[PDB]
Amino acid sequence: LPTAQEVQGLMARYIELVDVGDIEAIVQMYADDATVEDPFGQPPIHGREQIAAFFRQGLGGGKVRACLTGPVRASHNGCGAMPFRVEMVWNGQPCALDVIDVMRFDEHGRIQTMQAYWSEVNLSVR
Amino acid sequence: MNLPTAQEVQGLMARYIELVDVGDIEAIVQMYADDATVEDPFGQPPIHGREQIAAFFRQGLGGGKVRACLTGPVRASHNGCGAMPFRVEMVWNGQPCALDVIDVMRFDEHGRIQTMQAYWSEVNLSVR
Ligand SMILES: [Cl-]
Ligand SMILES: [Cl-]
Ligand SMILES: [Mg+2]
Ligand SMILES: [Mg+2]
Repeated sequence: LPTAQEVQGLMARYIELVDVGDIEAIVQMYADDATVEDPFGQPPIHGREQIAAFFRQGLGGGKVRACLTGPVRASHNGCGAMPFRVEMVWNGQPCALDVIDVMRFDEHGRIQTMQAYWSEVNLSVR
Repeated sequence: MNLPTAQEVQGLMARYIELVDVGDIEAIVQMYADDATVEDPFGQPPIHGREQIAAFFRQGLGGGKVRACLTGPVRASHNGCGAMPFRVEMVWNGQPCALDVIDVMRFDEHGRIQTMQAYWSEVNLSVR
């Protein structure tokens, strides 16, 4: 499995691909066999058409920005969690959503599982 | 308490952090489920149950001198789970370091921690 140092760099790059709004580059970082539980507690999303309809529904348009708000934590078993924020729109205006994702990386370096922790309690209108 | 709402989580989890910082072990362990598991780190085999979890928090904390604080907001789900970022300041090899951590938890319907995963490694240490 990715080295912890490496799981870090796949996770900071991800915030990169999310932020520039490159949905296509976000959907190659995943596995055939992946789930998106986003937000965690919802069923999970799987299948490459499906997920890709997830990142398109959430980052299509451009107007979503996302940055790490502290360092990626990683393990030695190819996993890792990171804190970040997102600036987007809700109820017509500027909001922000605080987020931690946790990612499990398969033996090919692709997101085998991603889980995304947030809810309202992690929204601030601005 | 029952299965905690998102709001109550956040609250449960900030307190954990304070217990931690002060080093009240009995207290840390009574937040857990009698049969809870801890993986800390994540990637090393669970431990199961209050007796062993207590043995583990003594080993880390019992040295005194560890402090802890959140370094962002608690993130909480609607299914009794939250995740939080924090930093652990200790001493070691006589110098001050610090460790950066995200603890992922779930709770019960009784409001106690069923499970906890602690994401960190040796990549998350930083002996200023
Ligand atoms: Cl942080
Ligand atoms: Cl944060
Ligand atoms: Mg304190
Ligand atoms: Mg029980």
